[PDB]
Amino acid sequence: SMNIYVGNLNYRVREEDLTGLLQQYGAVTSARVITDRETGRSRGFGFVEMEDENDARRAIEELFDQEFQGRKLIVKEALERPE
Ligand SMILES: [Ca+2]
Repeated sequence: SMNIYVGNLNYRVREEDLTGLLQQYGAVTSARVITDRETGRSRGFGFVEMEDENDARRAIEELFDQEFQGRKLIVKEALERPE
């Protein structure tokens, strides 16, 4: 497994958009956009879990520094952490 941090996101980026992006490289088991507790609105970052570490590292290597919906991605291995 690998937990992937995705950040500097267009605030319109949804969980399904993150899954859509990362599932191109391998199986995705979880996708979460972190939101403001009161407004419920995206804070511009989230986490995607992929079942295969090798596919996750591949996704990070390909996606590094690419723009997504008008903003340069932050895409990096995250600390494995429960929700
Ligand atoms: Ca690990």
